[PDB]
Amino acid sequence: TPIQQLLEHFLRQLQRKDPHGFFAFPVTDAIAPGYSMIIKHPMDFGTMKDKIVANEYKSVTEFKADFKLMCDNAMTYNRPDTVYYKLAKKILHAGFKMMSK
Repeated sequence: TPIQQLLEHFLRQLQRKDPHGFFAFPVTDAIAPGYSMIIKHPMDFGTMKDKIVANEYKSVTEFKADFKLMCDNAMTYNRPDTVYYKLAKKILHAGFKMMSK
């Protein structure tokens, strides 16, 4: 509870870097064939917002680990020439820069 307000601010800033909403909600296999076979631990902004409010993050370090999970997942499933991989890599770097001390 001393980080909940901080985490809410971090997640609104990071979601503003994905205006199309590519990482807004869980990926399904009907729209991304094989996802569930390739990605073992799915993550997305909706899920992270849920976990904030549910107090499931005990540190900023655990929140940053879920953001890196979401971007790493995207960089594995999508090829480097795709819009998805390019956005994931971009916001990964930008968002860790913002979260750092």
